[PDB]
Amino acid sequence: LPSGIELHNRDFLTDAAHLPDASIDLIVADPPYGLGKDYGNDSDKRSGDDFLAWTREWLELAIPKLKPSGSMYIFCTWQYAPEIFSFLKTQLTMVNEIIWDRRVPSMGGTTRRFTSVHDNIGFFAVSRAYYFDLDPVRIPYDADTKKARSRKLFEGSKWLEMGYNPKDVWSVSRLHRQHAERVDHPTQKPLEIIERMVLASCPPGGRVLDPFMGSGTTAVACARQGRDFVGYEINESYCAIAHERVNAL
Amino acid sequence: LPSGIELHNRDFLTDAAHLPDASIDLIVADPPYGLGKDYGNDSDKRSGDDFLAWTREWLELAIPKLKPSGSMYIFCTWQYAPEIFSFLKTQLTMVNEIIWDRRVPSMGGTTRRFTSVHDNIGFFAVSRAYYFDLDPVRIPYDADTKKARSRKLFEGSKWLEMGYNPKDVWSVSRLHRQHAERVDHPTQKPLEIIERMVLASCPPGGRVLDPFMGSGTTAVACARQGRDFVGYEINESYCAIAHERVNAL
DNA sequence: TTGTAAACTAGCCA
DNA sequence: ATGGCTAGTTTACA
DNA sequence: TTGTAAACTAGCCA
DNA sequence: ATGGCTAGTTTACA
Ligand SMILES: Nc1ncnc2c1ncn2[C@@H]1O[C@H](C[C@@H](N)CC[C@H](N)C(=O)O)[C@@H](O)[C@H]1O
Ligand SMILES: Nc1ncnc2c1ncn2[C@@H]1O[C@H](C[C@@H](N)CC[C@H](N)C(=O)O)[C@@H](O)[C@H]1O
Repeated sequence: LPSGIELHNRDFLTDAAHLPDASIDLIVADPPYGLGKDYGNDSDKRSGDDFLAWTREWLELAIPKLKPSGSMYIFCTWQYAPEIFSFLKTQLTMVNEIIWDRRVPSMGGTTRRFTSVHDNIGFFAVSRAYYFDLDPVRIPYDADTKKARSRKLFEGSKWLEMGYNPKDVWSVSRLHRQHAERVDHPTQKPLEIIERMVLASCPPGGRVLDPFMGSGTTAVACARQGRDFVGYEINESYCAIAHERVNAL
Repeated sequence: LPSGIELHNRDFLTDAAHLPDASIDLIVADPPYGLGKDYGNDSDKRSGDDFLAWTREWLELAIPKLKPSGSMYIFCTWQYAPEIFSFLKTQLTMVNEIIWDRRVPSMGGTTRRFTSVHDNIGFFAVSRAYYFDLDPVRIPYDADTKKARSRKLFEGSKWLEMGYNPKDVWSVSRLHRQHAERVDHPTQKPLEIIERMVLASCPPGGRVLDPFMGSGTTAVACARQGRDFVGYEINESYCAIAHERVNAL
């Protein structure tokens, strides 16, 4: 693996003390949602107050590892987002709530509620002096859309010439099983949304921590974009896929 | 004023006793977000624990008006949604977190966070037997998309033939000032999303309560779909606009 | 054009 | 306090 | 084709 | 403690 890519097949809650405090620039956290998925383990088989008690345990181990300029993105479901975000507001300050629109809805067969098509991403910061660089994540227009948005009043603006803010709603399809990026992990996140978080909230060459890296999407996003990565995954098969993914760029 | 459609220029919190308990099928609440808007009053000038205390007060008066099959939609901002939704889960059951993608982002000039393009709507129910009808709110395909979505496995299914679930993310654009639906209210909500709430969670002939009706968007929806309405608005100017919007049907 | 899986069925009845 | 019936659920990748 | 407003700037300094 | 000044922010209505 490259220099700052550290892939650890260890339980994060047992091996976090090994990680030095105030040593991480960004935490990309995609922990189990509490939704009953199979990760080769029972991490997602926890529910209710037991899941919320576990979430706080790992968070109180990860927050100290954050530099005074560090930030943190946390994925969760709406079923536990209000409580998770309420706790993290007493430990950090919330900069954004990012809604990942997965375009493809969750299946099941219900007709008594609207279908799940969104995950909740909480953007928190340690202090008001958090590192945020928008320019590498600006989305530039194409020729046609730039012509449709340009006015004499807007001419010369950075949103029109360089690119606009991704906003707090990111419409990106989930990865199909046959998608080129897809690997053998049940909850693989698109590289597009993870790379955006690293390029905007981790200073170039800084260290990013994925307490639960799964298949190493945050590692790939840190290999390219030149950022340092520390990742923990209990599953060995997942840790393997992670290496292969970082050993193919 | 049509029958069943009831408009009041009063404070909801003081006139709550006038509303019989367990008499309302659906509460469509668009309360002040706590963002500093000017409705001719200072109701949106409350903040922090002052706003959440007032939110929990009106919610404690509005909840016992829901009959056992009742439901409630409440708009808010991500800055207070975790706290608001955490309190309501202690009183009611959360069925859904609907994200309104307003398509058009909020303005200001920031480059230190992602821009706001979404409001949070909470779908809470009093009990597990809440009324919910999806057929009136199913979105039928057009000739081109149904051709792209149709497979022999899906042929005959309600979603492909009748229409799909609108999902928990609603991409409806905010109303431009020059839009023909736009009236002189600072935060008018599109009738498309209010009618969806009324058609899915209120039976025809049922009663809808809007404690902060504003320009009367819910009054217009209840009138056009055969639902009874009760609304409150401290601003007489907005109350007037609410009258014209209903009487123009 | 088409097969097919993707973080988030549920209400009855027994 | 608990299963197992049912009708039932979208999009976009290859 | 073009003007224009829409629930959610932010740090600095005289 | 307080404006004011700055560089700065998108779509889709008409
Ligand atoms: N204590 C733990 N330490 C490290 N990893 C864990 C722990 N508990 C669960 N995990 C793993 O955390 C992962 C959570 C996943 N949602 C990560 C997905 C990852 N972002 C991906 O794109 O593949 C699962 O694969 C679990 O096996
Ligand atoms: N105690 C109160 N009682 C009744 N109305 C109030 C109260 N406080 C604030 N309001 C009004 O509630 C409204 C909140 C608005 N978001 C309503 C918008 C409304 N949904 C519309 O589509 O026009 C404002 O117009 C307030 O003037």
